[PDB]
Amino acid sequence: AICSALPTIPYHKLADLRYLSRGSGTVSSARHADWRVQVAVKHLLDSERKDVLREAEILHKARFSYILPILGICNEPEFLGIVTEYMPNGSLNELLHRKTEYPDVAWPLRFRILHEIALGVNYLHNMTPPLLHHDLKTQNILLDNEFHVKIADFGLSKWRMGGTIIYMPPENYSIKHDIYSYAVITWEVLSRKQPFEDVTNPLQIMYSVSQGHRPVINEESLPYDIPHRARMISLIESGWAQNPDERPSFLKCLIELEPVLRTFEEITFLEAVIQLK
Amino acid sequence: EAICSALPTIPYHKLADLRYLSRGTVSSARHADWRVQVAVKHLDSERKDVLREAEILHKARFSYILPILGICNEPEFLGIVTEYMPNGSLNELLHRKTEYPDVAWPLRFRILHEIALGVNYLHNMTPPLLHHDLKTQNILLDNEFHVKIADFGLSKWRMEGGTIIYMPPENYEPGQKSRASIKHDIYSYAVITWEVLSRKQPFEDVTNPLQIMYSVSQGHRPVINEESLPYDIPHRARMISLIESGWAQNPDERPSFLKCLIELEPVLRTFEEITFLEAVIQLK
Ligand SMILES: CC(C)(C)S(=O)(=O)c1cc2c(Nc3ccc4scnc4c3)ncnc2cc1OCCO
Ligand SMILES: CC(C)(C)S(=O)(=O)c1cc2c(Nc3ccc4scnc4c3)ncnc2cc1OCCO
Repeated sequence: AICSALPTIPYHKLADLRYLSRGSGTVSSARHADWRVQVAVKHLLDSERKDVLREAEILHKARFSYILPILGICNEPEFLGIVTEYMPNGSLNELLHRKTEYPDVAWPLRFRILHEIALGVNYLHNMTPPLLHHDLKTQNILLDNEFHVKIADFGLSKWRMGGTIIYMPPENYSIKHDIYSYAVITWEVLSRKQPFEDVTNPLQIMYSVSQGHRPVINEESLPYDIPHRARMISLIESGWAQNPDERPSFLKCLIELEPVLRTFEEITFLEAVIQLK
Repeated sequence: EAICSALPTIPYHKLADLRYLSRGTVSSARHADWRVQVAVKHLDSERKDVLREAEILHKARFSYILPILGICNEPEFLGIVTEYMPNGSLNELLHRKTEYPDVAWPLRFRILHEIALGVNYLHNMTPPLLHHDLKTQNILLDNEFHVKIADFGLSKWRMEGGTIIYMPPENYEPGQKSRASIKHDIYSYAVITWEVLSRKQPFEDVTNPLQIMYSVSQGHRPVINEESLPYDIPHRARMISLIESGWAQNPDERPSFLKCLIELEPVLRTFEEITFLEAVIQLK
């Protein structure tokens, strides 16, 4: 009964428009001339038009604390795009793998990111009807100014009625896809390693995965000093199980993570972030 | 053509660990399915009012506006579910000097910038939304002390009470013109700015509130001197100019939030990013 409409932003209101990246399309940064804030813009064909509008509708409907906030839609004959909040700290991929820029990523912050990814996905799954992301990667887990999570890219997302394959369950070559992706992300967050490092061809990964092989769990990838190592390994191994029926719900995953997050005092999250600056 | 998002209905029984915060009445809880902490603000005429506020919060969604999560609409219970703000209000930050001996200038300037960003957004909506009850009490602070504007009970679409220190003199005897005024929020903002930079209670030496009303209507304002506003305040002259134009007796002489923002942007650029992080750790 209470309906909020997504604003239409005239393209001419986006000042200092600059290229960022390219992929479910091109990302550019800008400032809104009237709102005085920094924004991000994700931008001829008719079928491609419906796709951008579909994504915008999904982001607008799926608004929550751990979902990338949509500010409006650019819907002009000359230009079509999605306006969102600008995320100054990039993606989780950049945080994990830029080891020169980030020598230390403290455990409290790693656990908080993992908790917020699960909170964000759980919300999507609890919607009516449930929304299934179906394209979770470290690349589309964005980080705001204080390194809080914002889930982006709802291009492959589906209402319950390409690129990299390392986050894709073997049966995809389902309400149990996002958990598989999450298990791989957890492994990657705790190891700062690229899954299947020794693999030349992505087909060799697809073959290994279909045979039940997974990123390695040993002392080298996951050192014995990782807080709650046993519990995290259990979560990872259940999450990426060959049998989808054996993978947990996000609820179960969240009930598992809540006692872990309670072991960290609030100031340790602040200290982890200042260490990155 | 319009993309319309519906506000969720939350069954009251999905709110676990419901605990009293303040007195409508504010309670804290956790959503049983979403696994997050929330806040709950809870007759037929009083029903229409809660729904009106919820509609406004849902439509006015922005980075510096309190995010609404859903509505409780049951025969047995009616309330607004929002994100939980762990660091309270700006009032508590400014006046709890034992709990907060220092509040660094970078953080004070960021709060002022975010309040102006939040109000500017409301004023730029179609039709414009005018808050008309801005107080330090309803500028809420999140986990990293970012601003969230709350209380849209007196808010109006441009087409039982408390404090009056943020109210312009022309609004004392209300009507059509008063409810219409597009220069009310800037007056409130000028008083908030003065209060943020001084950490003083506006009209501290005045005992009775009706006497404040008498002074304000004569053109008297909270004092601007070396005691209230020390000479060491960054960008003191510029801030005093903003304050004095914002609370001008003539509403026509008060600036827009755009003008205000354009003045604040060069000020905020003088603070390095780490100083905001340091200001927050100092508060913990
Ligand atoms: C992901 C990055 C870090 C490589 S980026 O430079 O592209 C970047 C992207 C941002 C972004 N992307 C975006 C925009 C609109 C939509 S609609 C659905 N998903 C998206 C995703 N949004 C916000 N801020 C971004 C910041 C980025 O990098 C700047 C810091 O490096
Ligand atoms: C304002 C306080 C700090 C005195 S509080 O204890 O009441 C408090 C309020 C919070 C809050 N309020 C709220 C809830 C729903 C609506 S709908 C329109 N306006 C509101 C305002 N919202 C979120 N978190 C709150 C936290 C509070 O206390 C934190 C500890 O001081």
